[PDB]
Amino acid sequence: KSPVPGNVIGKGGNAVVYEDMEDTTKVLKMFTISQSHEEVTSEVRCFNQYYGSGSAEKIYNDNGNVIGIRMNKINGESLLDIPSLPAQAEQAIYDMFDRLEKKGILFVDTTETNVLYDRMRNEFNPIDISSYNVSDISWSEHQVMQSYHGGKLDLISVVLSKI
Amino acid sequence: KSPVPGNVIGKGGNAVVYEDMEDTTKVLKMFTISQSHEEVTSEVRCFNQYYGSGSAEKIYNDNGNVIGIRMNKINGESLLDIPSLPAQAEQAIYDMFDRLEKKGILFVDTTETNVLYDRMRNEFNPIDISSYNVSDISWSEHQVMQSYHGGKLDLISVVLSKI
Repeated sequence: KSPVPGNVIGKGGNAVVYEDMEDTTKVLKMFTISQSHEEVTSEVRCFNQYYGSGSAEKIYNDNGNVIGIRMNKINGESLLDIPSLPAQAEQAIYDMFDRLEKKGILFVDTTETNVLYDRMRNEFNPIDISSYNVSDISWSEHQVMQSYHGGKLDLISVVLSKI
Repeated sequence: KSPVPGNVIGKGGNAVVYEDMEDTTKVLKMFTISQSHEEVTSEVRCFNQYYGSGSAEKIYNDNGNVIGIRMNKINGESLLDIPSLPAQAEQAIYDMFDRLEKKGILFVDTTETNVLYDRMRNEFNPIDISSYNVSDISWSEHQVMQSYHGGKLDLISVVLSKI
């Protein structure tokens, strides 16, 4: 039943992403510490909403607790390592945001590190997808739109700088 | 009483880090979605354990839930943007790991983007500190040591490459 991790693909403050040795088209995001239900649910939801139903599923242990997420290995190379981009990439980045916005996702982590560019298909693929969330208690609409807009223009400006 | 965010300093899958306009020596890590008690507790613990008691405190809403963390603004420039390092930096990176290991922290996120280098003091300062954790729920000692070691050698090799 268990997941079978291969080499390390990525790292974050809460998980380590390994290859799935059982399936070359998937990766295993294994959490290093217990996550909230809302956060794990949202991560899966957002990923499936962007990449399609079946792109991410929770991984459970025998106790029925969530230990990670099995998700599609995303195509592309890290935008960090791509000093130069073709002109048609401008449209590609707008396309990415358009798609996220239709799904109602207000993409949070707009840093270059969190996006891959597939030069062969001219597409930008976000890696860790999460959304801003309005709560009468933490985030207001205004706060959210302001931060969302700032991040989007930022990532766009980064893309425009590489053309 | 509220936290007063300034400009954006950083972004992640679960939070946005803003300047604290009330205190130049602090930053506000505001979570975009609810976090588990263990994870937020572990984050504050690790941060205080590395940088000293009082380096990080939780920020609460009226419901008594945690909406973010107020923490010391760390000195240094992002290692990503530093193409070249002096020779004495080799010792500095080993110093960082020594210090984390004494405190019992098995630093997880060893990527360059998660570390700052203070060239003036020749020090490496980790940003998002979290530790591997052995659990009957998922991670074995062997799994943990193997991944911990890999990350450490990886970050070290990055540092050595810039010298």
